[PDB]
Amino acid sequence: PVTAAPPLRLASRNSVFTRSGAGPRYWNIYGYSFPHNAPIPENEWKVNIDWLAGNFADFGYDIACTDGWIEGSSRTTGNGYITSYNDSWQHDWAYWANYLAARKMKLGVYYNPLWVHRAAVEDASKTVLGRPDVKIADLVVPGDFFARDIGGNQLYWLDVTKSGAKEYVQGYVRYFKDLGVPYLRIDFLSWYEDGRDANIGQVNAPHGRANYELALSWINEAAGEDMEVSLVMPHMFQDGSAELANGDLVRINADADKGGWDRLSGMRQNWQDAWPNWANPFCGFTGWSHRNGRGQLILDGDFMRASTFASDEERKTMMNLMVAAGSPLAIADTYQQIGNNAWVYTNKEVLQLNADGLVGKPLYRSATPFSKDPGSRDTERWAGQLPDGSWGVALFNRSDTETVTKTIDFAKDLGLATGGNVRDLWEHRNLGMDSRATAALAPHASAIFRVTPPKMHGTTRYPAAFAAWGGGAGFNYNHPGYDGNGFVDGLQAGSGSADPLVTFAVQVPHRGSYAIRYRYANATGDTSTMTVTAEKADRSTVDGPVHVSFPGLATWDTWGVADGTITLDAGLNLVTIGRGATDKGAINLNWIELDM
Ligand SMILES: OC[C@H]1O[C@H](OC[C@H]2O[C@@H](O)[C@H](O)[C@@H](O)[C@@H]2O)[C@H](O)[C@@H](O)[C@@H]1O
Ligand SMILES: OC[C@H]1O[C@H](OC[C@H]2O[C@@H](O)[C@H](O)[C@@H](O)[C@@H]2O)[C@H](O)[C@@H](O)[C@@H]1O
Repeated sequence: PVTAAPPLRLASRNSVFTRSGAGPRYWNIYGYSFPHNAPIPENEWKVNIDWLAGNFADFGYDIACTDGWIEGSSRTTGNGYITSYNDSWQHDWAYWANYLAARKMKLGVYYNPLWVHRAAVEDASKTVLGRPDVKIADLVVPGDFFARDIGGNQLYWLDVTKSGAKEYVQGYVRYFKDLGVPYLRIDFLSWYEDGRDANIGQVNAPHGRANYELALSWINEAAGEDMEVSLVMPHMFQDGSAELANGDLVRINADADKGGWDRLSGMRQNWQDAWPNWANPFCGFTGWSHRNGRGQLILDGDFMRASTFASDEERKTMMNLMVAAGSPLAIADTYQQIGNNAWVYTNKEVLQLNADGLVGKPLYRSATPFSKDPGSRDTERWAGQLPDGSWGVALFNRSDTETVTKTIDFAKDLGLATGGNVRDLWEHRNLGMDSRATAALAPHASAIFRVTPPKMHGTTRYPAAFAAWGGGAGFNYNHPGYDGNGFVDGLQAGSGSADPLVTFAVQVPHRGSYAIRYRYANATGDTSTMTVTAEKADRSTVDGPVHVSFPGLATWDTWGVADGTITLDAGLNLVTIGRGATDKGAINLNWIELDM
């Protein structure tokens, strides 16, 4: 029988955004501003919005998002917050957020709330929201300009040790949130933190890790559950600990830039310790995939520039990758650039993967961090499970010259007992019941499938090696007997202040008590326990926390199945199993099953 338990110690922001599914669908001005190297004129912003309203908003791309080139946004409120995107604009943020509302859309904003504009500093009448004693001028160290060393002289970096700083930062984050912004894209924090860039040299004065982590905590608290926090230049120190604790999205690649295959799949394949750890998103998504999933981070592959690619097969591959990784789907094509490529973004079955909350992982091959061993995960084969137990499976051929067969076996790789019905989502074709998904792919081509296991008597298996991992839980395959490619270890007592855990998203037809099974190993020499909960996306408890018991077994190569019962509500539940301070021993976890 199960006993009551205290809650697990978390190390992630664990917001409704990361719990509820994949990244958002949006449009960004980068397609105009990057090639023009200039801020988007207000009229071009308007024409793009109107085009989105008529052509893509109906496919869920209902955020229009500003980007950089913000040095020329100098007008501020009485408390130093920018009133518009650029000083050339006739209308303020409120006007645009409502013009967007009139078209069933929302405003996305690119800004860093640690920027303090020079013009605000130079107007001594401006003061910190709620702190009339602190002039905006009192928030900065003279000379401490963003990008100082490369000519920057319009934006200061905030000195977070100055009185009024917290109120300034938090007021800036709520300023946008209150305006109706569901998405804040925060860039340049690595330049803030250590004043350097591996692709340039010194850029400005360093501010240090402690200040960086404090600033993030302020942003997190200020954004709350209402506004999604995208971190665009994360240094990802300590396996991304500060970013995981305080953000929803992290960029995992160098900028889209001129786009095309080389940005998507080239440049360099190796890891480096500096922003960006990996240059291309195939490597970046694969490399940071251990940090993805419900309640952890959403990985951000940046912007899709469809007409920068060389073929329609490349365009499909671009989209398939973002979808497979659970990334935001961010269109950067303007109304002038889209040409005949709208179809890339609006395949309903492919979009349905993102809607249902697909967050795939590359096929794990070993426990070694991908940063140390590129053989440890397969950048070209991806799979993830939807809450209802169906799957998204994606296969890629990154060869420039050879046609290559890729396969995911449902028993050997995914760890299922049942096979599944397979639908090719670009062919829009049912392939029937099968034991694998496979494609002979031309160079740069891909395939993506919905795989739907049959459910004899409702039984649904969720393999742990494709679930979400936190607090030191991770993949291994170093004791035989597991179903699939491996299992989850690190569910043991540890140094850190976070508890190791695995989270599964599960979808059930009705409220009730459900039979749950746990395939595990435990050769600690004694019974082990784990804390199990069910929760709503908003974190509300549906069941537990309770200690579940796992009988000791002869060896680590021995597997067994513990039985339990769990109360789940209709629809989406997050079932999280982990090792708290009060739990005993350790387990390795292969899968859970629910009879629904
Ligand atoms: O005004 C800020 C900044 O805008 C432009 O850069 C925007 C890009 O910055 C990268 O760091 C980021 O990864 C990309 O997603 C952004 O689009 C501009 O080029 C730069 O000079 C400005 O300072
Ligand atoms: O604690 C459960 C754990 O037990 C066994 O591993 C013991 C330790 O092995 C070390 O090499 C490793 O670095 C430590 O983290 C382990 O605690 C077992 O082999 C492993 O599979 C189990 O998870």
